[PDB]
Amino acid sequence: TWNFHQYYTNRNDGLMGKLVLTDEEKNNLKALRKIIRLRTRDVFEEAKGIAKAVKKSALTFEIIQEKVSTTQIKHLSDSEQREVAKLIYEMDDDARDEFLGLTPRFWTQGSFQYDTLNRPFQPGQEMDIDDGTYMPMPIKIGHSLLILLVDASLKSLVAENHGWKFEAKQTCGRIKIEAEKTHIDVPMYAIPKDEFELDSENVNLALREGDRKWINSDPKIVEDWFNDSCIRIGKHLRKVCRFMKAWRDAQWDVGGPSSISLMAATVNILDSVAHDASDLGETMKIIAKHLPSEFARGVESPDSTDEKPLFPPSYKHGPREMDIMSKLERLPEILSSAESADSKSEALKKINMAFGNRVTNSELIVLAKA
Ligand SMILES: Nc1nc2c(ncn2[C@@H]2O[C@H](COP(=O)(O)CP(=O)(O)OP(=O)(O)O)[C@@H](O)[C@H]2O)c(=O)[nH]1
Ligand SMILES: [Mg+2]
Ligand SMILES: [Mg+2]
Repeated sequence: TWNFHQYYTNRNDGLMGKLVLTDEEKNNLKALRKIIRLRTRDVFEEAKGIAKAVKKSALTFEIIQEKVSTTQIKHLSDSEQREVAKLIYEMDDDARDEFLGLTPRFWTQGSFQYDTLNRPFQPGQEMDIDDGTYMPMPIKIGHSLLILLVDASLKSLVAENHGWKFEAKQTCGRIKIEAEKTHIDVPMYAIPKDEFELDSENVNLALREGDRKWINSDPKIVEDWFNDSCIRIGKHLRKVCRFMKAWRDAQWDVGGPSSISLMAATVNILDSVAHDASDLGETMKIIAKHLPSEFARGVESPDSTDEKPLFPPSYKHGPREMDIMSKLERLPEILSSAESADSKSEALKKINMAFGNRVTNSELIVLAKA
């Protein structure tokens, strides 16, 4: 019988050592994020610079379009630029006044915010940094204008860098850097101006496509929920969540259960089942043992304003969810097979069936005390 605690927790050779980013990479992501923010604010200042000229005197739509064609907004399509000119020109004094006082704000969400960002494993997998852009508006400024300006910022940054690519997503604009295994998501929110924690009921997420242009979604709910869960459960929650995410990354090159569903399920389990934090191999064994049941009945979002769960119950499972249940069902067998191995190296080889050949030091495993 073996102990796998150091295998998990060692900050040099252990799984944690392989998953956590170095201060360098962390700073490279903060640098990329700062770049995106600076560009967004500059593009907004240029558009506001145009609109102030519109307010200061009647400017034909051609002139307004000539001014747009000289700003960073020139990195949009000709039709898109024309659209920006239209929306700026068709603004009534009121909306224009609310636009001239709009300075965008920024707040990061996701793994980079609550410290669960793993180093990617398989090719195609990249570091995900989600930096949300917030728009202090009353209650309103054009949804199309805002989306177009943030798109103009991102594309203006892509036009300055070899290897960068722009991708349009439903909830966000994205800048992809394949060569550096990195991508930055920029979701956009509308928030009450005067108020600007903050009343969730008014934090609206912008949608790119569909009949619905906005939907009430506050990321501070998930961030606070997970932080609270971390305080309540302990320091090991973040670790085992990192381990579960690494397992997901090792079993699927692309796809698998969402990180947030693994997080919610892991939290539920560590909230309802007794475990020992001084031994994360035992804890991981218990978690693996209880996860299939948690996913089978469905995983409800820690956000009650979500109509749909993070993972649906079994009677709705299709090929995808049945595949996820197959691997979730396969994990405990792997941890048990590794637990009862004949040698250190055999146990390593067996547990690396679950986390991949990332930990190579078999000396991190030890014989369990009596
Ligand atoms: N209320 C909800 N918010 C969500 C949901 N899915 C994602 N999000 C929000 O998007 C944020 C980031 O989403 P991601 O897909 O990148 C999950 P996360 O970054 O934590 O994991 P990794 O990026 O894979 O390391 C997350 O913190 C949430 O605030 C959801 O189903 N419900
Ligand atoms: Mg993220
Ligand atoms: Mg993302």
